Amino acid sequence: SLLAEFGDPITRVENALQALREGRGVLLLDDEDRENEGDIIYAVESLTTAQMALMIRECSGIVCLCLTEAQADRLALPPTVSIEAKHGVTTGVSAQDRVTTIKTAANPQAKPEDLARPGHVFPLRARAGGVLARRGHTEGTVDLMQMAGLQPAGVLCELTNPDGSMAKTPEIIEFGKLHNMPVLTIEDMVQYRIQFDLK
Amino acid sequence: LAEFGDPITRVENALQALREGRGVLLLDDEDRENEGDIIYAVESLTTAQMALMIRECSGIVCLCLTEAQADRLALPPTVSIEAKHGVTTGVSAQDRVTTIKTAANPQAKPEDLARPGHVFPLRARAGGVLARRGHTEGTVDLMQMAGLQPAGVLCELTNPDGSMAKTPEIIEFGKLHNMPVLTIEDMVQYRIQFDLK
Repeated sequence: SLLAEFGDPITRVENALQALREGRGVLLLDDEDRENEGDIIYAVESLTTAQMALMIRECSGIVCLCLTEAQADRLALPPTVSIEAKHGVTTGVSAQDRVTTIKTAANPQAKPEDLARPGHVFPLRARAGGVLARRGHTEGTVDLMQMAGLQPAGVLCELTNPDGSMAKTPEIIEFGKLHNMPVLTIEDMVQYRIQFDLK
Repeated sequence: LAEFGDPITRVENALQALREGRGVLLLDDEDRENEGDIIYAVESLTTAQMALMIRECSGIVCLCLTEAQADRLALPPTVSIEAKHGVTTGVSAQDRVTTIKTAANPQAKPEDLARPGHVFPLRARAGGVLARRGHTEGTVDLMQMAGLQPAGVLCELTNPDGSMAKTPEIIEFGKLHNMPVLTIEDMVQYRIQFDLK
């Protein structure tokens, strides 16, 4: 309903995947309900300091790194977890330092000793099966990267209005227009995967 | 930094701002490379103050507690907490304030909080900055020195480009927002001048 003007569910997914392939962000909701809160999602593959600075300044600041089970295992993460790059940072909290931690953690060549614990980035493991197993934003983030053909890691953070209230669907739509970020839902992603990923 | 006064004045002005319900900015010492934090008293914390921290700071807002209060909450001797009641998704400015008030309540019980959550509590060492020169200790000490509920919130100030605000930029922010700036060293010197028998 509230998103129909922006394409049917599969079209909304396709537009989001293309934005990610072009290095741009997307906005993710559970479904079309007017009371949902939403997250900015960026691909790790193309993540820049400027994107992270925007995410921190527009969102809750509790930036989460969504990883596959295999990648989290590579880092020896437990099966709140927080991480910092051991090298290449100063105090860890700046936009640039968080990007360094994120790239270090998501690198398929990473070793546990590349990271210190605790830190300022919060990694989360996506369940096997993605949104077809668990309709979480962690699964949504990793699935979008895989569906787009990108490094299977993304960052997410909750969009927060300047007055401190959380952006709901109507305010998410307006942010997506202001920043040219496609809006899609987990429900849309399920519909896409049921159509294209099943025998 | 001396635009904020001599070191004793810097402490007195910070204490008075907190008594008035306003925030302050804290650095380790006068060195130009230090990065600074906004501090607010829990006793007077508002949604608008929390909203400012989320807009201006890292967003990883920490709640600094006494050892006694952390023991009352059964916190471990990253920890995150959420109010069990009175919140929705926990992340809005209002919900974080609810969690903070619930956690800092002198009559709190462990089950008043869920874990994990969106507020990050830290235990101040007994003795405050005279035992450990951390910003957690600085926060709790300021509240005690000001005669307030001994709990405060802390978050690292950013610059508009996403870098962290260092001393020169902290000084300019304090002027713009009428927030006193002080250092841990200022606090140590003050407490040794005035807090010892």
